Amino acid sequence: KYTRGTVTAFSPFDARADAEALRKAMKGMGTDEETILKILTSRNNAQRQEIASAFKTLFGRDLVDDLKSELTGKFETLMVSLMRPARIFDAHALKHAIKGAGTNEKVLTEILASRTPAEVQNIKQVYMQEYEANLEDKITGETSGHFQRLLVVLLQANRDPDGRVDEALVEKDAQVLFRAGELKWGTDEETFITILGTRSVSHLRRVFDKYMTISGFQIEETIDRETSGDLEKLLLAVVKCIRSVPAYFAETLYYSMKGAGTDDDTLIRVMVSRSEIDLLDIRHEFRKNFAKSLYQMIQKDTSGDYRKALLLLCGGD
Ligand SMILES: [Zn+2]
Ligand SMILES: [Zn+2]
Repeated sequence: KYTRGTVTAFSPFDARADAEALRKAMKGMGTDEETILKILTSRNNAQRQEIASAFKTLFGRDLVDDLKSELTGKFETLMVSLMRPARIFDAHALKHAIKGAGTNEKVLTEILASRTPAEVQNIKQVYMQEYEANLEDKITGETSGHFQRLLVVLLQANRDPDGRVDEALVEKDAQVLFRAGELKWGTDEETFITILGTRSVSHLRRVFDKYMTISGFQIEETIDRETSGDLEKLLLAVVKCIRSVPAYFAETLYYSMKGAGTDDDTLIRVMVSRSEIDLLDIRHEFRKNFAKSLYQMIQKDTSGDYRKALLLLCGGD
């Protein structure tokens, strides 16, 4: 339900003033990252668009082009993302994820498993308007099997809305799932895809709790964390998001920095795409579910301008 983001409109807003600052910072002989990141992070997406607008109206130049022309590395990637209109992010994220050789079966999961129905019907529309193609097809072209079917079920954005309680059905679903969730999720997929894919959230939250009574343990148990295939990966992403989306992203952020190296891509995708929706909740979850500070982690795992930004989007100290 209701959640807080980390980025909220800036006041007193002045696109033009902001536009010249960025220009001044980028123009001339040197590049003043400090100012740029202090501006893009404290200004929300709807404001970066206006800033971008003023920027051109005053200089005949293209703000985003100009940013890509002066910035580099991750700080560049971060900065350019926070600028990407909030309306095409997923569509664009999805395009560069199904484009060319090698398919990001993970970005497809994250997005299609976390976005809302309104948000998804939007993705589909954007993808056509901007790229002039069909997300479904472009999806069914790089996907196959039950994985694809589940991916497609989600794409429809027709999950059953929340409502009264059908105790009968909750027992039915729990059981039905359980059997197939003991067969290592390989026997009769069509049916658990239907249940996990379309039932209301309030309903599934409930099937989860009963299935806990039928098997003696949670459902995320049956599915191997890292191992398994894209389906299990998606089955697991669906369940996580039904329970608590913020919990889902805090876990994704956790694994993004834990271990060998750091999956900066995801870190950048998560931190941005959530900045104005639930990042402030994700932050609270992280701690509660990991006995560790999300901020301090980003703090101790990155550096430079790249870091200064992130830590702000993270909510500062
Ligand atoms: Zn691109
Ligand atoms: Zn708390």
